[PDB]
Amino acid sequence: STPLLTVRGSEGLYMVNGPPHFTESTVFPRESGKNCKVCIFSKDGTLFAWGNGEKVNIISVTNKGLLHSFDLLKAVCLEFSPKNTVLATWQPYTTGIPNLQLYDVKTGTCLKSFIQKKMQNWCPSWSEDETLCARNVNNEVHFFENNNFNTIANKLHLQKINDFVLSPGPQPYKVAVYVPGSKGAPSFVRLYQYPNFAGPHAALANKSFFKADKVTMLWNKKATAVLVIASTYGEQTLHYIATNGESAVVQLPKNGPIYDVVWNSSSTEFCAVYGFMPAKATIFNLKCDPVFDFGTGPRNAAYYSPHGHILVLAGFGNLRGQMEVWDVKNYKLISKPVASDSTYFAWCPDGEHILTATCAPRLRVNNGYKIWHYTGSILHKYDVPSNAELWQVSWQPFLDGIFPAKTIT
Repeated sequence: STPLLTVRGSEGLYMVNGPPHFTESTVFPRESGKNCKVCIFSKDGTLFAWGNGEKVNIISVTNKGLLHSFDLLKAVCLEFSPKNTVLATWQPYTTGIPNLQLYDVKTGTCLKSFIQKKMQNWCPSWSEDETLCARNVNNEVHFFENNNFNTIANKLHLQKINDFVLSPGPQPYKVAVYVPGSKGAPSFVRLYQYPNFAGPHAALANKSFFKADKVTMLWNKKATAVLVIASTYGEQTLHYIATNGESAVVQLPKNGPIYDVVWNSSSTEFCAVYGFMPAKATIFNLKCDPVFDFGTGPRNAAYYSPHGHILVLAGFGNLRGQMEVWDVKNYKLISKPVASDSTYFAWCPDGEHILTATCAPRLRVNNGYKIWHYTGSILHKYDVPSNAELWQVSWQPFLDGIFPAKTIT
């Protein structure tokens, strides 16, 4: 029942059984994976799509078998809709055929195509239940209901909207929208509940801030709050915006960059990694008060386990790859494993194992991956031969609530 790994590189695409076996998986024939430029699992990990730039294949991971071959589909990017109804595909716009193509997974027919010139945020945003699908079109948000893409159900027009995120979980869905503002005016993030956009008291919340080059909005799993990172790795501010209408600048008690901000899956805590090296890391509660301080370290990244019971404070990029593994139930350091030269980190959905990889193009030497236990043991590793590259390693995803949050003993 352990999550699979997909390994995509010059030696081709293959799958590996998860811990503790790490045997090559018969779910995926290596033969089918040459020159693989893109691959993705569905959110529930039951479907898998891959393309070589000439074609796209869809297989069932669970009910092993090819579902579709799209023999002329030159997809560069792929994403399934959250309940597996749709495979969204993107290729560069040329001339021009609509380049964003949504395929019905059951029938392999084309549900809808759109012009999507920018690769950034190319994919439509489904609600977790797929009852809602939104696109940022001409700086407005267009909403589609029930995968009916022939009629726009609702439009959100608010000056120019540059980005939006839908709240996760069940209905009613909320949306956070980022409005940069007119020249010389402050930016803001506003929260709405779909479809209540009209009237002077429609907005759940508003937080204004001085224009930034880059804004990231992060919902909590309970859809009660958004963290907003307003950024130019230097010069960021962190804003908290709650669906109850409370908003605040988060007070980070050390000058310098904000490297990372992540929610606990509990939705009542978040972690910020901040300040000129050595970076501070702090857990905050919904009052944006410090809950626990990790002091300082060689960190620029934070990763909660899916269950939110373990926190890794890691230093990747230009740092030496130290991963401080914290028990964040007991607030105890478990381990400080070192994943030198890592370009990629991901928790296993089991909340026990960790994938680190070194991939081209971010790094051209020492390509390979390691599977860790969070206690710092190396359970599995693979190094590519000198004449080979690794491009991607990823876990088979699983929906929350399938793997238990195993006690740290």
